[PDB]
Amino acid sequence: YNVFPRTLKWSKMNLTYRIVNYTPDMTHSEVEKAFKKAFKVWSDVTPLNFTRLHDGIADIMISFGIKEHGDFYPFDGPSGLLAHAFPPGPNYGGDAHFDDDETWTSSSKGYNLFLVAAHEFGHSLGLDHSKDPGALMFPIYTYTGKSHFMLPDDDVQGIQSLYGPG
Amino acid sequence: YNVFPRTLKWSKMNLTYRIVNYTPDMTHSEVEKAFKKAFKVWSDVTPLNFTRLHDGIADIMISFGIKEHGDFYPFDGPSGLLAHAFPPGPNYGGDAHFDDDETWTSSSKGYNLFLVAAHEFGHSLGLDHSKDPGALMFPIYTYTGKFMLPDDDVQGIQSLYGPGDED
Ligand SMILES: O=C(NCc1ccncc1)c1ccc(Oc2ccc(C#C[C@]3(O)CN4CCC3CC4)cc2)cc1
Ligand SMILES: O=C(NCc1ccncc1)c1ccc(Oc2ccc(C#C[C@]3(O)CN4CCC3CC4)cc2)cc1
Ligand SMILES: [Ca+2]
Ligand SMILES: [Ca+2]
Ligand SMILES: [Ca+2]
Ligand SMILES: [Ca+2]
Ligand code: NA
Ligand code: NA
Ligand code: NA
Ligand SMILES: [Zn+2]
Ligand SMILES: [Zn+2]
Ligand SMILES: [Zn+2]
Ligand SMILES: [Zn+2]
Repeated sequence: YNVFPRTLKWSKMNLTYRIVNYTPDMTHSEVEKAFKKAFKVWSDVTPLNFTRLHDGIADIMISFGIKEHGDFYPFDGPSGLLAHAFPPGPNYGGDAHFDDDETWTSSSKGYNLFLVAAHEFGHSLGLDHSKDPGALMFPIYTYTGKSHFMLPDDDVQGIQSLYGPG
Repeated sequence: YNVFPRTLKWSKMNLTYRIVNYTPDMTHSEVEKAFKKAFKVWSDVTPLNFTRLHDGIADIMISFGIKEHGDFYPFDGPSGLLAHAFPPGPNYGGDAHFDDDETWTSSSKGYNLFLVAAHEFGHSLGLDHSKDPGALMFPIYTYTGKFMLPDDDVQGIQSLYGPGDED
């Protein structure tokens, strides 16, 4: 017999990403900084390293789209679903899509891209939703307004259960 | 926290299904009986339970269609691909599609819906094709009209969901 094998975790520590396209709502620089800081969330507590590619295939392909955008998990216009990401593996595995019918921001007027991205990359790296209301992996958006981010312990313990500390 | 499981499987044992539309070839009652029996192939050897929903959103949406029918697995007319079903997951995951350019039957003629649906629902539950020519998950159609799930499929499905009541 055969089952559909999943990859619990990436079998390599060095991962690439590519920003395929960009939201209208933020400058290229603000989007780049939001994603780089979202990766640093997980690279700071694990041996994972993340490198940006500008062209060609990367492990984590990042894009903005609306409605039906090429994977038959369509977005739903403003609100509701904000973004989704696929667990580790080849092709669509690791990839992260953000609903460009939301308003993305570097601050608070809209959904903070960094926070949402750091959440989605937890999925890309093999975390499902937490039931802990204080977790980054909790499936509800909250914005504290604090200038500094600290990864909650629940997410630290979940990511390290896969990859260990750095 | 929660990690994703090692195999694509359902994280709940109570699943729902919806017959979204029906083939011209058979009565609604014949179709319902075929799918109900096809689900019993798998519930009989696991702790899984299946409940029919008449509308709205079920875990396993079942539909009949031809050619391009809204995914990356378009059908291809008579024979060839007979049906397909997505592995467990949200949205289209679990769903089962049957090519209505085939002739579906409740007998030995054309393709027996019960048999093909029992195969497809293996996929809906997380089994891929088997290499064993004796298996239900073998990707070549064979009619039988006696039903015992072959051992390869039993071991496959129980590796994911356990045996349920060993009865
Ligand atoms: O799409 C989403 N939800 C709706 C949905 C509807 C249907 N299916 C799936 C999801 C969704 C929601 C939220 C998403 O990302 C996020 C999830 C959690 C947070 C958070 C948080 C904090 O509480 C705020 N501080 C203190 C502790 C943590 C971290 C910093 C931020 C974004 C990402 C996606
Ligand atoms: O579409 C199909 N194959 C062609 C194809 C597949 C994938 N990509 C392209 C084409 C296809 C073929 C068969 C399908 O369902 C079936 C697969 C196997 C069987 C069987 C069988 C038996 O030997 C007969 N008895 C005794 C032992 C077992 C179980 C009961 C029945 C239906 C379902 C789909
Ligand atoms: Ca990928
Ligand atoms: Ca949305
Ligand atoms: Ca066909
Ligand atoms: Ca489904
Ligand atoms: Na937008
Ligand atoms: Na399949
Ligand atoms: Na038909
Ligand atoms: Zn998508
Ligand atoms: Zn999420
Ligand atoms: Zn289909
Ligand atoms: Zn098959």
